[PDB]
Amino acid sequence: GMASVLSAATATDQGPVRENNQDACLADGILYAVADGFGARGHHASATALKTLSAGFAAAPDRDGLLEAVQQANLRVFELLGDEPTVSGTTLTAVAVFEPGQGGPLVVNIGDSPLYRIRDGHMEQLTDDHSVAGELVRMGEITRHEARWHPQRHLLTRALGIGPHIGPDVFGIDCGPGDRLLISSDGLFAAADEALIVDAATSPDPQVAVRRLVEVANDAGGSDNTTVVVIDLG
Ligand SMILES: [Cl-]
Ligand SMILES: [Mg+2]
Ligand SMILES: [Mg+2]
Ligand SMILES: [Mg+2]
Ligand SMILES: [Mg+2]
Ligand SMILES: [Mn+2]
Repeated sequence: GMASVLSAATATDQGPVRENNQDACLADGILYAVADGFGARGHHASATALKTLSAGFAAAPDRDGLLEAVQQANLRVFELLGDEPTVSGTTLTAVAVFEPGQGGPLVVNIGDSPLYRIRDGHMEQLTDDHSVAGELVRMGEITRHEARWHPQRHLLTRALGIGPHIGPDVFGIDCGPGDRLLISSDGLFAAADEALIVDAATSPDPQVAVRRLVEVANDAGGSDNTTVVVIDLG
């Protein structure tokens, strides 16, 4: 029989516009994550968040430990960056592909770096975006497609590292053998045709998929950093 995780891949692309790649990603064991930093020290925010997340999860690799690790990541980023004259911080979306005995696969997310499930050729977003546009989706006022073009898409309503308390979303992931999970920064959906994103995201080899995903985003203009983590489930 097959393992729960068959394989995983990551890619990140600065793009031709941004002067820094302030995204970060993690793929290690059953833990996968993307962090999209913002502000003058957004690179520091996303890298520190993932370093802290990784260490905390390793110390306690269960649901409560993951949640604790996210809390510790928040506090560490805020302790390091909170006295700056402008605000820097990061999104964080973390997936732990737990076995059923540990409650099954789990997502913890803050900000707007979505988790998607790819199943039978369809790609759908499982997480809510904590942005002005994303809150309008959560309120049932606009569609996710509409949110891509909303003029305040870029303004976050929740972020890691900006204050001492955070309330991430936490939920099980309804997935199973043959599904693919994708974690992405918001750069992926900045501009490109959705069909071509899906074409890339369904590439059978996950290492091809991640390269094609960031190429699609770059070819469309590369206005933002794009980072993707693909996980194939068995
Ligand atoms: Cl480029
Ligand atoms: Mg450049
Ligand atoms: Mg960013
Ligand atoms: Mg953004
Ligand atoms: Mg964006
Ligand atoms: Mn971004």
